[PDB]
Amino acid sequence: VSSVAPGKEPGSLVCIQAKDGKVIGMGARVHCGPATVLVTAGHVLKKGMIADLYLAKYSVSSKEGKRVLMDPTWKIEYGSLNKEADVISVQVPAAVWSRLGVTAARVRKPTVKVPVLAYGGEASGLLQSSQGFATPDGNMSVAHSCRPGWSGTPLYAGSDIVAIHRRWEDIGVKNLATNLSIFHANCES
Repeated sequence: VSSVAPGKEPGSLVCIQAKDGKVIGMGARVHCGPATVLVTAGHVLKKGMIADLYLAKYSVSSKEGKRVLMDPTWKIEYGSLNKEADVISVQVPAAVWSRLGVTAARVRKPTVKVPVLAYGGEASGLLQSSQGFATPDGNMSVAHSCRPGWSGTPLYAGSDIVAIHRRWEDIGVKNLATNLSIFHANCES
């Protein structure tokens, strides 16, 4: 488990913070057909129905975190709050991403066994990463050695994304992540 230098995480990665700064989940901007969407975990987004969630990302110029208030009425495209703990996506205005310097990533459907990095942590400027693999036959995982704020964070193959982190398994420090292949094919129509 490595400690990533400030602002050296993928350009598509965002923290999802509470009003006080508590990092409760992560997300990413992704290309979805002709637009982009925030993609995250359903259970992270549910929390913004009763309180103010904030999209945040570390600024290089300013040398500190920046945030923008999320609007619960931004339209959810893929997924559902009501009855699902799967992946969920949101039409975030491009103006929000522009303010946050977030660039959008692509969904790769891995061809061969490939290394993957997942990111999370306690502030936008103090993130950590975790290693593992993505194999075409189903299974994609990172391994933590020896936390719910990682919820919704992607598994990156370079700057492309292949899966989304649900949670960590009950002891063993292995990831259980949603394969983004149903998401992609939905996006691509």
